[PDB]
Amino acid sequence: AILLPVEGAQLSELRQIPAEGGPVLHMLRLDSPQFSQFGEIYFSEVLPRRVKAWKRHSLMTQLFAVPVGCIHVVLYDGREKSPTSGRLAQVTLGRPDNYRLLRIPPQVWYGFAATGDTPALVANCTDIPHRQGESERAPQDAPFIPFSWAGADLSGT
Amino acid sequence: AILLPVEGAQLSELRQIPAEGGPVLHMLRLDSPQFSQFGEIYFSEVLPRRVKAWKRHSLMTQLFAVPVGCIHVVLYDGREKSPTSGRLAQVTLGRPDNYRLLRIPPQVWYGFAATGDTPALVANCTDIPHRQGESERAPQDAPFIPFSWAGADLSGT
Repeated sequence: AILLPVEGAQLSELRQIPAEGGPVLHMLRLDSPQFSQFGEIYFSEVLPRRVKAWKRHSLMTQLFAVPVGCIHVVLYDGREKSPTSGRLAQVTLGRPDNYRLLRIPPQVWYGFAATGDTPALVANCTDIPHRQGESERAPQDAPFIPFSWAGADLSGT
Repeated sequence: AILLPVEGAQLSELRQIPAEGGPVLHMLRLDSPQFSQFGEIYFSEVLPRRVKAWKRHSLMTQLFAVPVGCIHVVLYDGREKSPTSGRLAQVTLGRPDNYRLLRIPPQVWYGFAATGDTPALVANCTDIPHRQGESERAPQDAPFIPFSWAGADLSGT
């Protein structure tokens, strides 16, 4: 796994198995080094050039895969006691050259947007299920999160 | 959950949460009545009008969701001692009116194909991870499995 400029954030390879009719795309196994605990599996559709930002969880860890389309993810370390406090991590997720698993640790702000001209499908396998009050949001232009979505290049070009 | 003409095969509702940028699509939680055990989560892309058939597992149970596109699934009960031995179950999976979770029990043959003119993305959350020798295949035209994919209407119309 590749470490990112935000402490605890990791990027790992996901296998695409070629097959007639279309490929098989891995995500996570019980024995995967990246697997910890099963909480929930859900999907998030992101229409092209649309932004979903910003989110933060108190305890939950995210495991993102993007089997359809392409997204730009931005991570912001708001953890006061983190050795990478105040830093950003920017990652591109999607086929065919960026099909990886992104680990987002708790208390790290995240946002993402679909690039190009077709929708993205983000899959998330979380370690705990969704529960009221365990997560926090901020407007996508929150001035305390040092990244401008309005300024982002979502052309995918 | 809706029972199907093949014993043990079930169909359950999956929530689509509306949201700006695109909806959130549920699949499975730890407390879901349909959850048993976490083995693996993978995806299968099916190009339009393409068929992936036939498969059978000795112990494994399948939990299919189709968050992108649309597929036609056919189930065939080859279990000699099943009260629905020899029967077929046909199901349509996909948004927006057929976004459900399909449970395929072990030792039931399955096949599926993408309808329409855009690809499908099938998600599968299995109770055990993939392992050599635990599954079996048959050509998509196997004459012992009483369904003709060649004759199927995959227009999606």
